[PDB]
Amino acid sequence: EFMIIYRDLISHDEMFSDIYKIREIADGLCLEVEGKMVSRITGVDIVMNHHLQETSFTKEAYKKYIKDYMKSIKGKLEEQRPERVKPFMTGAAEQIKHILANFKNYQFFIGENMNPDGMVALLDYREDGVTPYMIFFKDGLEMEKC
Repeated sequence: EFMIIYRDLISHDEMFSDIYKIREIADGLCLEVEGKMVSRITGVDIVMNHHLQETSFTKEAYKKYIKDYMKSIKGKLEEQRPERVKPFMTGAAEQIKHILANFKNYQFFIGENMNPDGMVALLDYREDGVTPYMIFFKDGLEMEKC
């Protein structure tokens, strides 16, 4: 019955909803959302459905951005879920290293409001080369349900 909407905790933008196959990955740090190409005008269904905007980054610019972004999420956790801080930080350090190491594989998308402090979702494709999937930071999302 219910449908859950995932909103960017910092920018309040709607990021996605549970109408897609969602998997928790990176030991609970991220949510991987699988989508489909929709040519209605080609595009990823997740991006079109939630009005995500594609953006671009130099690696050095992205590196500065996610460290500050993850630290802002750490601040929210210290306030709302203190026990989550340590595993979040350890996982964040590892995931940041992972994203930087595979930096060129991704396309970057932000919420409709395009708040520079908001989350930047990562898009890449499955091995079939046609099935898109997007990565979001679980702790940077708030759930809304109805």
